[PDB]
This record gives sequence, structure tokens and C-alpha cells, in this order.
Amino acid sequence: KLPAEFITRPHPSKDHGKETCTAYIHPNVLSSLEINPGSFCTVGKIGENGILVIARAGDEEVHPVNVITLSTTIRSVGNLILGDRLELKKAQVQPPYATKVTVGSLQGYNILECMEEKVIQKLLDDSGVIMPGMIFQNLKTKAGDESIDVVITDASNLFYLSPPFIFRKGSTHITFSKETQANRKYNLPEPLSYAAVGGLDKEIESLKSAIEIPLHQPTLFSSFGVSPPRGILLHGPPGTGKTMLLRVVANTSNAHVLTINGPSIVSKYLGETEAALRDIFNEARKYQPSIIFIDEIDSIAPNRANDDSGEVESRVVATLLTLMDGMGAAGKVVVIAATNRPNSVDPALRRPGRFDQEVEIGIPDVDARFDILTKQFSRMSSDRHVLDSEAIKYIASKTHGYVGADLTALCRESVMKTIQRGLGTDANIDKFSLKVTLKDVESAMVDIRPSAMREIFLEMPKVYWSDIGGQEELKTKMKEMIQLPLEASETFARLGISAPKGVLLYGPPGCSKTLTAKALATESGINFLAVKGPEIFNKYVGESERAIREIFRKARSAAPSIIFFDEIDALSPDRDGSSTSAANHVLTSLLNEIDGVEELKGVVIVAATNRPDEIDAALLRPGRLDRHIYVGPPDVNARLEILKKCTKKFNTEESGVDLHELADRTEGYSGAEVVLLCQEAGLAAIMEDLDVAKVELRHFEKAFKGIARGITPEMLSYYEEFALRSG
Amino acid sequence: IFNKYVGESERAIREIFRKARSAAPSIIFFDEIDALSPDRDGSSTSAANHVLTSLLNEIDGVEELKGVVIVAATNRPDEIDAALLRPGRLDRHIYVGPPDVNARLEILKKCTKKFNTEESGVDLHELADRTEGYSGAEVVLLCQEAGLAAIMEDLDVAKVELRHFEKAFKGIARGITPEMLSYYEEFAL
Ligand SMILES: Nc1ncnc2c1ncn2[C@@H]1O[C@H](COP(=O)(O)OP(=O)(O)OP(O)(O)=S)[C@@H](O)[C@H]1O
Ligand SMILES: Nc1ncnc2c1ncn2[C@@H]1O[C@H](COP(=O)(O)OP(=O)(O)OP(O)(O)=S)[C@@H](O)[C@H]1O
Repeated sequence: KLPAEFITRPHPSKDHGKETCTAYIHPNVLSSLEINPGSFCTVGKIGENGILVIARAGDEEVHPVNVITLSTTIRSVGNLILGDRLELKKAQVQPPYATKVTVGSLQGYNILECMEEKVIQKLLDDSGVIMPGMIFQNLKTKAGDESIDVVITDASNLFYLSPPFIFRKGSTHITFSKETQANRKYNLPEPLSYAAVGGLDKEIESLKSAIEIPLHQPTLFSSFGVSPPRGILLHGPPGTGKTMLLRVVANTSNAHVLTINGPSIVSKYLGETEAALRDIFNEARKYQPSIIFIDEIDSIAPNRANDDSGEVESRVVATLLTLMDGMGAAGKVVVIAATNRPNSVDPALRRPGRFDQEVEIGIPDVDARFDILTKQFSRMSSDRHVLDSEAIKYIASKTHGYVGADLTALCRESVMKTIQRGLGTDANIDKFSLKVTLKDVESAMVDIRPSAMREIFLEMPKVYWSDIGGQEELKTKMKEMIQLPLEASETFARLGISAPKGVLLYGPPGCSKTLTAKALATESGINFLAVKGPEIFNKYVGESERAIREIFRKARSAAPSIIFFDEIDALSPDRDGSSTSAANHVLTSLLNEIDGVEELKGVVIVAATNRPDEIDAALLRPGRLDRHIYVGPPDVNARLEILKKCTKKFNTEESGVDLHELADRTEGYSGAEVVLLCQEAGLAAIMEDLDVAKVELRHFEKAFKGIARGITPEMLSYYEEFALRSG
Repeated sequence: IFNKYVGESERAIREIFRKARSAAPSIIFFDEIDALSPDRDGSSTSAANHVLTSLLNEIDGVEELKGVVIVAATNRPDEIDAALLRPGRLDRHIYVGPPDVNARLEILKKCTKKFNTEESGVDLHELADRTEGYSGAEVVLLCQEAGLAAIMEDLDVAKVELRHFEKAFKGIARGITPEMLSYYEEFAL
């Protein structure tokens, strides 16, 4: 008999003896493959390149058939975390002598700082089979150094992960350096650490405590008269760093790790999926300091009140409950789960005694994004060129909605942009030499829209504020809501007020409401969602309200956002209430959501309507849409600006068409009519001659004689009465 | 409480009362009760007034002084089906009208707390009377708008001043007197 994939454990000694590069193994494993004690053999994770080590027979009286025990030196090379499955194999080739080698420290010093070379020689002779990555730590210190470590940083591949060598004193030119990593050109795996996670400092502290105490100080807790926590539940929106924390916990917690990532346990055969959970938990008890990760727990522990849950899933939930309760004697196993939708987990698993402890991973704020970007950019400091922390703080300020995955994508796209630009100067430029100037991160932001916004497909032609002629008070009041609350948060805080977060734009048809919406989308800088009501309505009961909840949820997933309710009056029910069963629920849901964002959040709601007084008073009160602005017909200057914007590509100067006279003639026009006048003039010019160069006053006369004034005294009176409905 | 599938709304209401049985004394709060009984009883009585049926059944089962009481709110009083206002059900009514001069001044004092109104000479007793007919939230809004007027003038503000309150006042509009002070005076009768 010969197991397929053996389990890693430590060889109990950590004195850095002669064994530091041996692999204690059960006799049958060596013999069945005809390996012998002292012979070299390969160890590696399933499907990866191998790691060379020295085989050695263990104590069959105690040592199980399935266990291969390695050294902290060997495990450093491949980042073998206690409990991963190894695909051991025999080896047939002897590596040469390490002609050139270097040794350093993970903590950044030179080994020339504390200890003489003799103990270094002895230690690296105990290694024997030299290769990069053999960290070893906790030696004696010649000085009173608070800590120490040593690492073989480089040396000079038969499906091997590291390039192995053999020690031969003197011939192997061993130098010494400040280096902490191993040579990247080898691409040995690198362990993650809590120093890479940024922004989540407090969550990290809580999780570190909750994992430190149960595994490594259980006896202490029990004296306080309560049983220890035994389940932790990480949750939050996708892309915030849960799985990263799970892998960092695996690397940093010196405990045996078992994983159930998704439905990796389900089986064809009727009973065997339960056997999988029971086996995992039994093996976690075998090596009592251990952690079991259940990532994407909702995929295997569904709610069962959601009747979509199958029999397999109910049987899995029942077994997992009886196991979690059955972690008897208050041992040292800790079960950490991660889920982006914790409410889909069966409540039986969140009861006290089950996953009672929960850590919420929130969306980064500006400071959190600054921390994440500083950490991510500190990994590339020699190629950075955005070295100013001011520049990184600018990028953090501009990246509204980025969640932590999006920031890493931003850095990746910045690398790509820098390569594109550099390679644009020479087809064979040294691509490794290019460095990431801020301009390239700014260019990358154009492509990397937040992942929370990928369900918002909108064409959105590009329109700037300068295109919206002569609405200056509207522009100022939109600044006040879109930019000032973000650039002046501290002044609001000290004054003790929240900025208004709703505005209603009303006015005659043609005046720039939707144009202001497009301008906000183009130049607000923050995320933009639009609901073209009555787009939300749906046949089935509850679907119309679920649409409002979903759009407000995505606006809440975007962090700073702008929900533009075009024709909001379509959602406000009718006066007579005739068959408005669905509409009433729609308006109540909309009000409940505007009240949900009313507290603690900074979403801004913009609404545009042509019938200002047919929308419910509950939806116009402050807290709901606060500000009302009358987007009225352009005055003389506004029409002059529109005429310039339109006729700029006409040769007006030589043509002699004086735009001021047009502005005088066009009194009463809406902006749409002023634009149509220019379009009609251009059509007249083109129809007169297909090779037009100039549009001249006869064409504008022709266009003018055909354009009506859609605005009437009645409409203007109505919109100037809406401001006075109170009396 | 409303779901696409058949009968899931009824189950939800009965389950809400079931869970409500858990304690006493206890207030059940039906905000915007007018959107629980909007129609299908007075009109459009086709097949889907079950939610009203269930709620109006439950409202009777609760004992008169066992410990549970029920509070509701509405700004559309006549949209509430008369079935709910039958005595024994919900017949008691309290009017929450626009604040009087002294109430508005208390709101102003609270929401202008960190404004140095004393140093700037912003005499609240002028704002409290100028803001007559301002219904609650609008008194609060007038103070947010004053602050924004202050910040836009010179970011890094120390205090807000009367001219900012003038700018705020000139931009706020009130409610409808043929709908407010009416349709509630009538509902009082
Ligand atoms: N501070 C950080 N927060 C989050 N992600 C970070 C951070 N720093 C770097 N990252 C990277 O962002 C990604 C985070 O991993 P994810 O798997 O996206 O975490 P998660 O998406 O929140 O968990 P899921 O969606 O349930 S698998 C990885 O590619 C990390 O390298
Ligand atoms: N300064 C401006 N003021 C008004 N309209 C302008 C201005 N500049 C351009 N336009 C034109 O305005 C048109 C669109 O105006 P909209 O904002 O969509 O009007 P509207 O408010 O949506 O009217 P409704 O929705 O029917 S009540 C486009 O054809 C623009 O070319």
C-alpha cells in the first residue's frame, strides 16, 4: 500500500541540527519506491515543480504512513504550510557543487554585523544540499540583538522549483549581503504577511487575537469561566481582501491548515461527502493546533429557508453542525469561514457555539485606499517614479469606489500603460527599465472602472460643463453637492452639518436637465447610475421594488455615486390612485431607500421632471430631494454661448453672420431650438452646395423661418408658480 | 412583506406577528401603513387583498392590555382602509403638526450648536419667526444651507453668520396649505 498524497508535519526538533535538510518518512513510502535512507528525493505540491530533499526513515512505531515531516529550512523554500499535500517522487540526478552562493537575513541586516563566519559555515554545512530559500532563524546572538535570521539569497531545474546544489567548502564562493528576498529571477514562492494587507488594521488586530488565543493559549481562557470561540466568519463585499487574510493567516499562524474551498468535498457516492467533512475534522483533531478554512461557505452551507438548497447541502449543514458542536474538550482547532453574502449561510451555523465571531471587511475609505496603494507601490520602489506620497494620496483621492482588487488592477494597468508608452519610442526598448510615472496611473484609471459598476452599461456621450451654456447658478449648486462634501469633509464635521444629498431639476422641455446629467457623468469624477423611470416596473409582485432596492444597493456599493432619476414623476403615483397598486409600493420603497442613505452615507440623488407638482410631497421634503432648481430658458448670454459652441466649426467670422443679432432674434428659444437653428442652417448650406466652407446669413434666415417657439406663457407661469405653491 | 410567489405575503405577515409574540411590553410600528392597505378592498378587488386580510385578522387577536401595543404613521390618512380605523383596531389618532415658534427655535439651537451663533451675532429669535410654516426638516435644512453658504465663502470656516442664513432662507420653499392645514383638519372630523 502506498498513499497518493502525503501530509506535511514538522520534525519535532528545531535546534537546527544535522537534520535541517532531511525528510523523515515512513519506511513503506521509501521502500515501495526503492528509495533508501540518505538518498535524495523530491517533495512538492500537487502539480507543481519539485523540491529536492534527503530521504530518511522514521519511527514506524509512532510515525504514520501518511506523514512526511520536513524542516523549517526546507519548508521555507516552497512555502510549505503545515498540512498541504505533497506529491513525493524518486529522483535520479545529483546536483553539482554550488560554485557561487550568497547568504543574508530576512530582517534586512548583514550577517557581517553580529556573528563570525565559523558558526555560519557549520550551519550551512548541516544543510549540505544548498539551494536558495533555506531560511533558518532563532540562533544564538553574539550581540544582544532582539532577533535574527539567515537566508540563502542566491546560488549558482529538472522540474525542480529551486535550483539545487551541494555544499563544498572553499570551492563554493559564498558571499554575504543585506538581501532579504531570494533572487526574483528564480521565482521561488514568497510568503504573504499582514504587512501586505492595508487599511484593515483593526480587523487584522481582532482576527489576530481571535486566532492567537484559541490555538496557542486555550488553557488561559478556560480559567475565565467561559468556553472559547471556535468559529470566525469573515464577510464583506467582493474584492475587499477576505481570501487574502485567510492565506495570510495560513502563512502566519504556525498551525496545521485544512481547506474546504467551495464544494471540493461533494462526491458521486451517496454517503461520501459527509465522510469528507468528518475526515477533515478528525485530521484537524489529530494535530491539535490547526485551522480549517471554509472559503465561500455559502456554496456548501445554504440557508434551507431558501428552498433552492438541495438534499446534499442539507446533509452537509447537518454534519457540519454536529461536528462544530462536537469539538469536545475545548481543544485547539479553529474554523474560519469567508463569505460575501453572510445572510445566505444557514442561521444554524451562526448561532452561538457555531460561527459566533464575525469580522466585517468594509469598503476602503480614502485613508484605507492610501494605505493599500502605499503598500502595493512599496513593492516596486525602484521602478516607481510616483515616489511622491503626495501623488499616491492624489490617486487615493481620485479612486472613488475602488475596493482593493481594483487598486491592484490599477497598478497592473499602470505597468501596462508605461510599457505601451515606452515601447512606442523603440520597438525593442528595455521593458524592465521603464518606470511608472503618475501620468500612466492617471491613464490607467480611465480603463479601470470600479468592479462594483460593471453591471451599469451606459453609452454616455462625453459632455463637459462648458457645453452647458448659461446655467451658472445650477453649476455652482451642483459643485456644492458633488465636490465640496468630498473636498471639505472636515469643515462640515467641525461645523456639525451634513451637506444636502438630493436635488430636483424642473423646467420647460428643452432646458438643460438631462444635459446636466450627462455633464455630471462626464466631469463629476464620482460614479454615476441612472434609472430611466418607468424602466424599473416589472410584471411580478415585488420585482418593481426589488429594482429600486438593487439600484440603491449598487449606488451603496459604488461609495460616492449619483443616481439620476430621469422623469421621476413616472414613479410618483397618480392623484386619483386608480389601480396604482404597484406604483404605491414603488414610491414607498424609493422613500425607504432614500432614508437608508439618509444616515451615514454620501450618495447623491438627482431627479429631473417636466411636471414638478405631480410628485408626492413625501418625496420633495428635505432629507428626500432637498433642493429645487428651475432650469429655465437661456437668456441672451446663454444663447450666445450656445450659438458659439455650435457654429464654431462654421466659418462665421468671414461669413459675416453676427451671432449677437441671432441671440437677439432667438428670444424665447429653448436650448434645443437654438441648437436646431444651427443644424438647419448647416443643412441649408450643404443642400445648396455639397462642398460647403462657410454658412452665411441667408441660411440662418431660412432656418429661422421654420422653427417654432415651443415655450408658451402658460408653461413659464406654471413653473414659476411651483416655487409659490405654499403661498 | 410582498413577494413574487403565491401566498408568500400572507405567510410573512403571520410570521411577523408570531415573532412579535416574543416579548412584552412591545410596540409594533407600521410606518406608512397606507402602503399596506392601498387598494384591492375599496377598489380593484380582484384576488390579492390577502395582506390586508391577514393584518386585519391579527389586529383583533392581540389582547387589549396583555402588553403589546401597536403604533402606525401616515401622511395620507384617508388612504388607510377604514377597516383599520374601526374601534378596537386603530381608532386613536394623534396629530403631529408643523412646529410652533418655540419648537423651531429649539431645533435651531440644537442644529446650530457648533455654529458660533453667539460670536457672529446670529440672533435665533429672528430666524425662529422668519421661518414660520417651516415644517421640521426645513428648519434643519435652513441650517445645513447656511453652513454650505459659509464654507463656500471661505473653506476652513470658523463661524457662520447672518448673511449666510439670508442666502439659505432665500432658497427654501414650503408645503401646500390646501393640503397642509387642510385634509388633516378635515380628517380630524
Ligand atoms: N489591502 C488589500 N485589501 C484587499 N485586497 C488587497 C489588498 N492588498 C492587496 N490586495 C489584492 O487584492 C486581492 C484581494 O483578494 P480577493 O480574493 O479579491 O479578496 P476578496 O475578493 O475580498 O474575497 P472573495 O471575493 O470572497 S474570493 C488580491 O489579488 C490581493 O493581492
Ligand atoms: N445650455 C443649454 N441649455 C439648454 N439646452 C442645451 C444647452 N446646450 C445644449 N442644449 C441642448 O439641449 C438638448 C437636451 O436638453 P435636455 O436637458 O435633454 O432637456 P430636458 O430637460 O431633458 O427636457 P425634458 O426632459 O423633455 S422636460 C440637446 O439637444 C442639447 O444640444
